[PDB]
Amino acid sequence: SLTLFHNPASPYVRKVMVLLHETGQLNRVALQASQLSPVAPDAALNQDNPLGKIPALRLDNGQVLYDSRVILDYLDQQHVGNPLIPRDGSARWRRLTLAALADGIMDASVLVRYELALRAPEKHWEQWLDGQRDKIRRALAVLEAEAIAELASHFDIAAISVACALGYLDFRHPDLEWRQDHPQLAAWYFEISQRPSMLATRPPV
Amino acid sequence: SLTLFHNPASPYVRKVMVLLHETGQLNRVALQASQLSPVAPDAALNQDNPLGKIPALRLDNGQVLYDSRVILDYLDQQHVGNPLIPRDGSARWRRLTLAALADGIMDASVLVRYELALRAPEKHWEQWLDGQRDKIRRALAVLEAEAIAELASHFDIAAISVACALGYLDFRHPDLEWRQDHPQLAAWYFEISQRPSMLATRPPV
Ligand SMILES: N[C@@H](CCC(=O)N[C@@H](CS)C(=O)NCC(=O)O)C(=O)O
Ligand SMILES: N[C@@H](CCC(=O)N[C@@H](CS)C(=O)NCC(=O)O)C(=O)O
Repeated sequence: SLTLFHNPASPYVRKVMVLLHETGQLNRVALQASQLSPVAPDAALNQDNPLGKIPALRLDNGQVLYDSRVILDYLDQQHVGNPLIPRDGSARWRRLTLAALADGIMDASVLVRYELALRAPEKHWEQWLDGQRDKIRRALAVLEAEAIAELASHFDIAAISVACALGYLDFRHPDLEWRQDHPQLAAWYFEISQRPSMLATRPPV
Repeated sequence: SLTLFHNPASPYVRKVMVLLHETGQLNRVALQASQLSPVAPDAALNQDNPLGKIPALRLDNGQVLYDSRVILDYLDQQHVGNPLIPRDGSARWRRLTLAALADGIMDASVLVRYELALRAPEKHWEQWLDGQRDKIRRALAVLEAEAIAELASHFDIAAISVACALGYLDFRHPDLEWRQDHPQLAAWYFEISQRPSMLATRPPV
C-alpha cells in the first residue's frame, strides 16, 4: 500500500485527497500525520522528502514521490477510469497551465501565511506581502475572465487545483473576500464544493 | 513562432533554454527580455502570466503556458527525437521526482536571494533563511547519496533541472560551497557543464 504524508489544512495535500476520492483510490493509502513549517522541521518527513514539504507519497517499494503535481500525475495513471489529466492535445497544456495558476495562488497564499503568522511583526515587509497578494488577485481575475467554461466542463486536474486554492483562501485569508469581484468563479465554487470529494476534504474548523 | 519571457539569470528559464538547445528548437523561439521581482512587477509579463513569474511561453495562437514544468512538458512533446521526459514506466515518476527536487532547490535558493538582496537587513529572519538553506543541503545530500548513477545515464529532464539548480547556487549562493560535501555530484556537474547547451545558457558575469 501507499503512504501519504498528510495534514488536513494543506491545499497541496487536499489536491491529492480529492483526486484519490474521485478515482476511488482512498483504500490504497495510509495517512501519516505531519505538522511542520519552514522553521519547524518534521524529521520523519525529511527522511522521505528532503525539501521538508507535504504531500510526499511513499510507494509499495519504498520509493518516494513529490511534489504534489508529480504525485497527481502518478495517481491519475493508476486507475482505469477517465484520466483527470489530458494525455495529449491542446487540452493537456491548457488544463495543466490552469492547474499551475492554481498552484501559484497556493504558493503566494502560503508565503503570506508564513510571514504573518510566524515572522515577528516588526520584521513584516508590507510591499512583499502586497506583492504576493497581487499575484493572487491577478490570477483570480484571469480565472474569472478566461477560465469559467473550462473549469465547469470537467472536474479534472484544473478544477481540483483551483477548487483547493479557493478553499485555502477562505480558510487562511478570509480578508481577501475573493467572491466580490469574481461572481462566476464563486458560483462554480459553491457547486463543486458539494461534491463528496470536496466535502470529505475540508480544512479543520 | 513562440515567445519566451526570458532572463539570463533565471534557472527556471535556463531549464527551458537548455531543453530547447538539446532538442533543436531554438529557431522557433523569440526571447522577450524581462526584469522583475515580487516587489517590482513587469506589466507586460503580467498580462500573459498573472503570477508575474518567468518563464512564460506564448504560443503561435496567443495562448500562454506556465510554469516551467508545464513549458518543459509541452516542448518535449514538440520534437520527434528521444523524449527527455519518460512517457511511462517507473522511470517517469523517478525522473520527475528528481526534477521536482531540483525545482525545490531553486525555490529555496530564490527565496533566500530575495530576502538577502531586497528586504531591509533589519527585517531579515535568520531562522527562516537557515530553514531554506537546510532544504537545499538536505536535497544535495540526497542527490549525492541516491541519484548520481541516474543523473549520469541520460541528460534528460532530471539532469537538466539538477544542472540548472547547481549553476544557480554557484551564481547567487557561492557561500554554500556545495562541492565540498558532494564530490560525485560536483564531478558530474563539471562534465555536463561542458555540453554546448549548458555553455550557451550560463548566467551573466
Ligand atoms: N511544491 C510543493 C509545495 C508544497 C508545500 O509548500 N506544502 C506546505 C504545506 S501546505 C509545506 O509543506 N510547508 C512546509 C515548508 O515549506 O517547509 C507541492 O506542490 O507539493
Ligand atoms: N514555479 C515557477 C517558478 C518560477 C520563478 O520563480 N521565477 C523567478 C525568476 S528566477 C521569478 O519569476 N520571480 C518573480 C516573482 O517571484 O515575482 C516555475 O517553475 O517556472
